[PDB]
Amino acid sequence: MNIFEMLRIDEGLRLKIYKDTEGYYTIGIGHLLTKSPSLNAAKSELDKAIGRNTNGVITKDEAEKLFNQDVDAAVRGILRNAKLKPVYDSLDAVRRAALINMVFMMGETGVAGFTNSLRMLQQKRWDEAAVNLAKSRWYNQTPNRAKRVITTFRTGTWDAYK
Ligand SMILES: [Cl-]
Repeated sequence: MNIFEMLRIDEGLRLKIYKDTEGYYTIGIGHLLTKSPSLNAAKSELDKAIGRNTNGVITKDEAEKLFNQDVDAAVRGILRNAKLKPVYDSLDAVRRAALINMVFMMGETGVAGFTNSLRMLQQKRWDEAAVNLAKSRWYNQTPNRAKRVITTFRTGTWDAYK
């Protein structure tokens, strides 16, 4: 298992524009297009992202291209953030993936707000971190996914995903 597989599992693949859990326009493997309620606006963002007139539909290759970009940007985002980098640096390979997952989903800013959790992860206080991460809107709104990521942080294994 690896980060790509993990997120493919968590986000699924949709080749037509759809609304995510928050009701926002998205496509492919969890690629958010816009927070705007306008479908046209979404269609617009899509064409710009893909480079062609899509009419709201893309191919598997186009979706994976977006995915590659999105994973790369998240890693790079972590590495550039003062609050995140040190945490990431301190962790093992599996747990790093967990951190990437969260950032992909919520943005670096969002993740940087889990100060307490971050500190706990940095101290390798697994169980405490897991409990703290659960006290969040994130967990309450998307419990299944949140549980998998949390288990990953708690155990340092891919069990949640097998
Ligand atoms: Cl979920």
